[PDB]
Parts: sequence; C-alpha cells; structure tokens
Amino acid sequence: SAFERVVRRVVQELDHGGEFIPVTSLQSSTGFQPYCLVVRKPSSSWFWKPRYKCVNLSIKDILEPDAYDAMDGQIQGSVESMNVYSLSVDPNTWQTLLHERHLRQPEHKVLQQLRSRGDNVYVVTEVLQTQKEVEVTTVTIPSGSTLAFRVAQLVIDSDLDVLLFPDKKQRTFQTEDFQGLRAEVETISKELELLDRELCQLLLEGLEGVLRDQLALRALEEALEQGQSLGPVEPLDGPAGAVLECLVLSSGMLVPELAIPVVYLLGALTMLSETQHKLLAEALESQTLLGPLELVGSLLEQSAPWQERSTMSLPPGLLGNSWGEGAPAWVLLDECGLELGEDTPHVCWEPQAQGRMCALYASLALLSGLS
Repeated sequence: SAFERVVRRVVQELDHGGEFIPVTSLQSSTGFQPYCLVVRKPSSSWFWKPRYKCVNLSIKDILEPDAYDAMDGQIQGSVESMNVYSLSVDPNTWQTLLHERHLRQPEHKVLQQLRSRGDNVYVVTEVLQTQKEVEVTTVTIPSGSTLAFRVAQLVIDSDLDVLLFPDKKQRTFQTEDFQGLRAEVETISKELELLDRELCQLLLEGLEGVLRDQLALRALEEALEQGQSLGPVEPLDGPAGAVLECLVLSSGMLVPELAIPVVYLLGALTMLSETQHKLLAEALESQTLLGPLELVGSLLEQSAPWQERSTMSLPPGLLGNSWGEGAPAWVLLDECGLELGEDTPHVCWEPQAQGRMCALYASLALLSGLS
C-alpha cells in the first residue's frame, strides 16, 4: 500500500546510494534485519533483478559456533516529517569473524535443497530502520521498520567468503540496451503465437483472473518455479489451474519450450505491483493493451541510456490515451515510480524505476501479442 511510495521517496532523494535495494512488502519488511540471509532465484532476463526473498533464519546457526555487534550510528535524519536510522557492520569484524569460525560442514537441511535448486544466497550487511513510529495519511508503521538494505553474496562449495563486490558470474554453487530489449522481447513473443489460438484466448482469460489475485499468482509460482521436477505438476484450483490446464496435455506433462515464456512473464509480473496487476486485467478485458504499450516503448527509447536523470518530452494525450490524474497510464507510471504533473515538463525520469519499467513494457508487449 502506502508503504511502497514512502520507500520510493526514501531512495529517490538518496539516488540509490550503495545499491540500497528497497523493501517490497510489509509482511517481509520485518524479516530484513542484519545477518539475515536471503535467497535469489536463478538469473532471469538481463533487464530486471528478481526480488530477494527471505528464508527466515540467521547465520550464527550456520557456522560451527552458535554466537559481535552492529556498528550503529549514521543518523540520516528525515527526508522531505519522518526520521530514519541505519545499522552497519564494519568489514573489520567480517574478516575477524570469518577467521574465528569455520564453515559448519555438517549442514545440508536447506543447503542441499538450495544446491539442488541452484539458487544464489546473499547475506544482509546493512539495514535501514526507523527510530520512530510514524503514522501518516491511516497506517500503523511501527518503530524499527526496515525500508532498505544492502547484500553481500557468499558461495559454499569447499570454502566460504563474502562478496561485497557482487559479481554477476559467480553463483553460490557450481546483451544490448533498448534495441536489445526489442530483440529479446520479440524473440520470446514470436514463440507464443505457436499454439492454436483457442488455447491462447483461454490462457489470457485465466491470466486476467490471476492478475486480480496475488495469492493465485504465488501458488502458481510455487508449483513450477525452480523445481521443474520430472513429474507432472499437480494442477491447482481457480484461474491458476485454468492456466496450468492450458500448459499441459491430457496426461498432465509440461513442455519446457512452452514453460520458459510463462516463467519469464511470471518474473515480469512478480516485479510489478498489485495495482498494476489489476490495471492489466482491466486493459485485457477492455482490449486497451496497446496504448500504454507504444507509450512505454517510446519513453524507454528516449530514456536511453537508463540510470541517468533526463527529462522526457513525449506527451501521452497527443498519442491517444486519456490523461488526467486517475487515468490508467498515469497511475501505471506512478506505480512504476515516475513523477507526473499537469503541464510541462509532464515527466521526471529517475534511474530507480529501471527494472520495473522494463517488466511493464515486457508484460504489455506480451499481452498485445495474444490480443
């Protein structure tokens, strides 16, 4: 809800200082304290970093000793009636702790499951909390609420080490820009008007229902995420199974050639917000899935390269969508994180909305293909 916007204004004025990955949900904002290992799903497309999910466990139970302190301070005041706090840990206690305690080699309860799935594992090295209980237009945001954080990956196959320099190549276990976005999306999309249209339409309606329900999305996600077991996945009820019944045959077996595009968009949809899910279902039911499509495409074309503040020009009303605070494209952009206005310049472009925006474009480009 509102909890999203505030974190935006937190990192908005901070200009992504030290890749302070923002928190996504409130039920998972309580789990992001120091020394909290997170897991990250296998690397998706090169244009969005999949959300860091928590496993709800610490690291003192992960080495041989089951035991340090957080080098607090760093008062970062308010950002405008809301003061913020942070907790850190100096590298000097990282190397000394790594040398004082050695890997608890007898540990395969989650470790075997992780190395089987092939995920990446990161450790929280810095946290952003509050020393105030802020309530503003109402919600009840408690003291100590975590808004952002920083990670350091580690790898475990023979030894252990921290990766304050996050290399994309190295995993825990063992190409272009907007023009590339065009090519990649096109190559993926062309592999979908492959099956017979009747099934395509059935999938679209199933998705429409799924978008209105986050829980259905999550359930479908768990059934086939990084398991992809040899056995046919058991269908689930509701529109999620209406999607899964579209993705299998009479026996129930799945085909990776059709699966890969589905998980891709799933990642594209997990990056997006709940309200954006609802708006897409409305745009599918109203067949207005092309207006915002061309808009976002031309905006991303004029915003190259990304990660650099540059005001954009193109007006959306001139293109064809209805404008005015409340319009679908307006609220869509605001949910992605772009500041809109009524007169010129009608847009400010920020680097932090990089990942989500590409996914928004990707979702649009895929839905228009089946309509």
